[PDB]
Amino acid sequence: CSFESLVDQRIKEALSRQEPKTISCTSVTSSGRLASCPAGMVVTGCACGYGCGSWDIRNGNTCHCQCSVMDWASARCCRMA
Amino acid sequence: CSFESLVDQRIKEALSRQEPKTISCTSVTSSGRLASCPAGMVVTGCACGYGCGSWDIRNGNTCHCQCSVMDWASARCCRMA
Amino acid sequence: CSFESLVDQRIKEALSRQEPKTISCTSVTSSGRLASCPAGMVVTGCACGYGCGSWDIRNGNTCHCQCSVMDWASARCCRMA
Ligand SMILES: [Pt+2]
Ligand SMILES: [Pt+2]
Ligand SMILES: [Pt+2]
Repeated sequence: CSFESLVDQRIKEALSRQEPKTISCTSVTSSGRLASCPAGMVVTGCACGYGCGSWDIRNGNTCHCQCSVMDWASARCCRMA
Repeated sequence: CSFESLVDQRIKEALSRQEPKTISCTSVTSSGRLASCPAGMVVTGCACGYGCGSWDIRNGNTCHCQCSVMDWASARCCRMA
Repeated sequence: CSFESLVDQRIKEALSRQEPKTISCTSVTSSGRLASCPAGMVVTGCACGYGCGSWDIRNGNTCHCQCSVMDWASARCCRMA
């Protein structure tokens, strides 16, 4: 019983039924030193062959993987789904 | 002043009342070569003993450290909160 | 066409016009064995020199590369933008 009230509980309806956003991650492995995430995704980490924990991210999407010898690199990607 | 408008001033009032969620991360550390984020959390990266930077993710939430010898693993775990 | 609806045709259509939230990430690199994210960011992982997979995160913001000889260290940092 009130005009500006109906409008509010009306919102606490839709507001309370939009399902909320969440993180989804996936991995991309590639041969060599470079492994890139798809556009629309951030790189949160890199893994690397030869037990190589030295890596660096290039163009904000690619895992450069940086030791004497490198079979494969890998890029963890995340984003809001 | 217009039958709509007042409505938008109502949405765009107590909508600025919404408290935006933020990333919250945490680590999980286990002996051997596996470490899992509790479900509801994604895995963003892994760490391994023996300076082992070769890992891979198994079953969407599990850090698998993968060098020959291996004593602990940690998963880095993030969630919206 | 009916006057509970006139309302949500604004609600469920300023939600879509809103400001959809997004992840951003970035690396911080420092000589030594430590590296720190700025405030407002979660650490999603670390890199190390001499190829370390072994690292841990302290005080919620500091990559501690934890091998023995240690060049440099890296943190990966993320926030909602
Ligand atoms: Pt994607
Ligand atoms: Pt959790
Ligand atoms: Pt920042």
